[PDB]
Amino acid sequence: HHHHHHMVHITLDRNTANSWLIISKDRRQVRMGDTHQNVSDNKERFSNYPMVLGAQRFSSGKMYWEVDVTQKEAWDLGVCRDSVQRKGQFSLSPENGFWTIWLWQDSYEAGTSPQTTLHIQVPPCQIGIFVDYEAGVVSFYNITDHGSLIYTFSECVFAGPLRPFFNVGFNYSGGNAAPLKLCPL
Ligand SMILES: Cc1nc2[nH]c(C(C)C)cc(=O)n2n1
Ligand SMILES: Cc1nc2[nH]c(C(C)C)cc(=O)n2n1
Repeated sequence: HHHHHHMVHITLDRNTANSWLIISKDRRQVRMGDTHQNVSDNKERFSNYPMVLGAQRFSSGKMYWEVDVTQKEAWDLGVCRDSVQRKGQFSLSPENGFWTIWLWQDSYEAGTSPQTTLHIQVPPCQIGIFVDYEAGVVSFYNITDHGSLIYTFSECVFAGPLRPFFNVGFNYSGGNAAPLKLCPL
């Protein structure tokens, strides 16, 4: 790809975070805490899963950012509608307002309904996310493998403003404590 030059500075929105998440001072890293993080509840917080949104809202143009996933066992990344459900159980799908990929149990999958198997030869340590609002495209790139394409959602029906979307995953195994980190431009 050659999408780096639509690079945007993403920061995480504390107010949307699940109450067990710990967001760094610079709002560029997030990890799972070992307990509730002593915050009040609010209607924006994802209740059931270790999810958080970016602060930025996009309704036009081309946007690109990169996320470090080094030594994690489980995570979800992509974009979602500003109006996605926050409370209770739900699946990650375009019908529910999400355009995501994930790692789970040694397999990478795209969040279609039902999910799509991804074919990645070089396990990624950093993921690039490209959104073309006007074209209705969300694409995922393997920065560890010279920027190779992972997956493209096309004909997307955004139906509203978009926000960067993150899930650090649970840490039942003790092997998934590592943070998600927004990489420098
Ligand atoms: C399922 C569900 N969880 C909540 N939590 C709250 C606040 C206490 C944040 C309002 C609300 O309507 N719901 N609905
Ligand atoms: C949408 C979604 N569904 C789940 N389910 C679980 C476990 C209960 C399997 C963790 C998680 O992060 N998510 N995110």
